[PDB]
Order: sequence, then structure tokens, then C-alpha cells
Amino acid sequence: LGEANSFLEVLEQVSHLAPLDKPVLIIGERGTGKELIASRLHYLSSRWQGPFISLNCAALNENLLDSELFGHERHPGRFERADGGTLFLDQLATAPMMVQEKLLRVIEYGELERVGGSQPLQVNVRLVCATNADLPAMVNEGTFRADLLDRLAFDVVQLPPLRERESDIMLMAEYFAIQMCREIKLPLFPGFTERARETLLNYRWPGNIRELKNVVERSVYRHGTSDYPLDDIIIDPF
Repeated sequence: LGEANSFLEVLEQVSHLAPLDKPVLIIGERGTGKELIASRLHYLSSRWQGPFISLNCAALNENLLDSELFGHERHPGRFERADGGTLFLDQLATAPMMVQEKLLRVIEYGELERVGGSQPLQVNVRLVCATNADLPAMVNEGTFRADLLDRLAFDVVQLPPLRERESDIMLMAEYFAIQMCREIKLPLFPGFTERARETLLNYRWPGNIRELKNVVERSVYRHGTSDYPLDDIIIDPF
């Protein structure tokens, strides 16, 4: 979430892309809300009453990924489960080259192939994928299929990292701090000192919004009082 102009521009882009049936590629670091953007593409589309299915490609080994996406024997895969809806594939760049070619087969031909006896399955799925890799760099290296990229990247949504939305950092920090005050029953958030603000604004936030929420919640809890402003931002609890 947030309100920097670069983020508002993303929301505008998403509102125009959502009604299309074309695949959308989301590029962004961890904690920038890629799955929320994918969900927004679905719910602003004509498919909104259909299924919204997610899969993280990085999480499964190659055989398990293959079966989870395309099914086997019956274990229906994620494409089948997303029929009439939207399938979100996260960490796309980790997909093995076998899975990449099979993904292209389903995209251009619009159907899954069955082992023996079973006829192929036709599927109608809107695809949204996400990564933080440099996919054109991977194409040059031969670790990502050029023909798949020629097809998947109809258009690209680039999510700005928190460090490039500096105006959003104190806005969101205040929001998360207030919510933590409610959780631990403090009567009022007593504010951030200038030292705290320097700490927040100078940090690069590799975990972006998710990390900001955790750091601020921990800091409010450790502070534990409404009697004076929060001075000590605990970035590293280790």
C-alpha cells in the first residue's frame, strides 16, 4: 500500500490492465505487495467472481512443481483450479526450463496434455506472474525462455521499493505504530523523535512494507509507553 505518486501510478496502470485477458508481469522486491496487486487485477477484471489461485514457483522442487501446476493422472493442478479465473505465479524466474516450456504450451494452445487414455484439458485462465529477477538478463544467459517472455510480458507493472518512496515511509510507520498501540492498549501513539525518523528514513528496507511493519511493531512494544516519544527503532532484533 501507500500514497507516493509512483505507487499511485501503479494503481492507475492496474485499473487499465485488469479488464484485459492478457498476461501481466509484476516486477518487485519482497514485501512490496505483489500478491495484493495480483489480487486487485483479478477483482477489477470481468473474472472477479471466478477463482483466484496462487502458486510460489520457488517453493517446490521440479517434479512437484510440474504436478502442482499441470496436474497428474486425479490430482488437478493449479491451472485446472483457476479455470474461469486468475492464476498468480510468484517467483517465476525460479521455474525450471521444463516447466517454462510447458507453461508456454498451455498459454498459446490453451490446454493441458494428459498422460494415457485421458484427452487433453482445455483451460481458460488469466495469468499474472511476479519476480524480482532481471528476466532479459536471464534470457541472454539461457536460463529463461525468450519465447515465453515474448508471450508472458504483454505488459509490466513495476512496484517501487520503499527506499524509493521515502515520503511513504513515515506515513506507513505512523499507521503501523498506531495499530500496535491499539493492540497493546496504549492510549495514544506518542510520536517519533527526530533520531527515530533518521533511523527509519536512512535504512534501505530490503523487506520493504512487511519489514517496516515488523520493525515498527517491535519498536512500539519495546518502548511500551505513551508518556514520551518513541526514540529507539529496533531494526535488528538479533
